[PDB]
Amino acid sequence: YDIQAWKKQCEELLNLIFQCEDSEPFRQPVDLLEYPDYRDIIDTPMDFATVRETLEAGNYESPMELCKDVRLIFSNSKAYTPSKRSRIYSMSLRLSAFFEEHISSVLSDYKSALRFHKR
Ligand SMILES: Cc1cc(C(=O)Nc2cnn(C)c2)no1
Repeated sequence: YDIQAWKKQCEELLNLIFQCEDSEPFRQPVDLLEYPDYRDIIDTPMDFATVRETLEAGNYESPMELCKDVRLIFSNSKAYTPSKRSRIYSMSLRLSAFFEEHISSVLSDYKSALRFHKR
C-alpha cells in the first residue's frame, strides 16, 4: 500500500526499456531533419528521454500519467508508419508488448494503494 512506490518502479522499467535494442528509435525525439513532414502528421511528439526527464523532474503525479505518455510514443509510431511491416513500427509493437506486460502491476499496486489510503 505504498502510494509512492510507482516512481522507482517506473525508473527501473525505463532502465530496462533503454537496454532493449527495440527502444533505439524512441530514445530521443524524432529527428525532424530526417523526417521533415513529421509534425504534419504528429501533433504531440513523445520519446523515452522526455518521459524519464518528466519523471525525474517530479512532473508526473501518478503512473497513469507516465503510461499515457509512453502509449503516445507507440501511437505516434503507428500514425507515422507508411506500412504495418515497417522496421521502426515493428520495433514499437514488441516494445509496447514488453511495456504493457511490466506496467500492469505498477498501475494495479498504485490504484490499490490509493484505494487503501482513502478507505
Ligand atoms: C535516438 C534516435 C532518435 C531517432 C529517430 O529519429 N527515430 C524515429 C522514430 N520514428 N521515426 C520515423 C524515426 N533515431 O535514433
